[PDB]
Amino acid sequence: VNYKVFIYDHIRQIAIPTTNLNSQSSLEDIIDESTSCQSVSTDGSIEIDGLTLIHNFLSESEESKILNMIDTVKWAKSKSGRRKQDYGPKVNFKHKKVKTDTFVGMPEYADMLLNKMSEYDVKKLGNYQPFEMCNLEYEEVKKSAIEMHQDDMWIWGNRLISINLINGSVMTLSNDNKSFLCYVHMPHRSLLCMADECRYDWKHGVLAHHIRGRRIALTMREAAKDFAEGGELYEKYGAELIRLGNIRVPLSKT
Repeated sequence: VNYKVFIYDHIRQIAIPTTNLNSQSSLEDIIDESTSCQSVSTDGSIEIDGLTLIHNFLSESEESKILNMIDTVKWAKSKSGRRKQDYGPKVNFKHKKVKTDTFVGMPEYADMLLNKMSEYDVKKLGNYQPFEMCNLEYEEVKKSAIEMHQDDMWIWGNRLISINLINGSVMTLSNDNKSFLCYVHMPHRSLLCMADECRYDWKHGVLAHHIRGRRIALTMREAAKDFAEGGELYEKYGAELIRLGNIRVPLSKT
């Protein structure tokens, strides 16, 4: 609460400070601020490192094909009212232990999604090797939410990709040391990449009140430098994870 609040201007990729917004601010006010911020001046602006939001990343046709494949696959129970579908290794983060027995491969839609990411930006989202692609489902009735946190950096890489599917939401990012809080409004069919400062310096979260109806987030993760070639864990675990990630599970009826 005792922190500066900023709203993200996608057009200029800068965060503009506001006293109108607050910790408990409603989703509607944040969407309203996102439109109002473009008018506001650059004074107090911060630049987020590695935060990229792509509007209209997925066409309605592309979303529909992916959603039919996702809903055809079974949904698994998760903490925080969320539900999860995982296409990645099972890892004990505490003991640094990885099991690849349950990893049969990446989902079929990954090939289409990855190619599109490279077409927009080979530098920003290209050269991506998938390690875990997890689809997470949030329902307002279940008050689904993800608590504020920074994802593991041991096996997961710098770039974190979330695509909002059935509906959009607001990402809450907190830099506790500098006492700065930013709200990023993620619209329907939007890709958010959190990396660099957002991945480590900032923490990522989605609040329960920012969830309206049902939303599915197509989370994608990449190989950590250690698991990749030139790393200690590549031979023991990484090489298999790269091959298994290359494999594509058939999820579409033709």
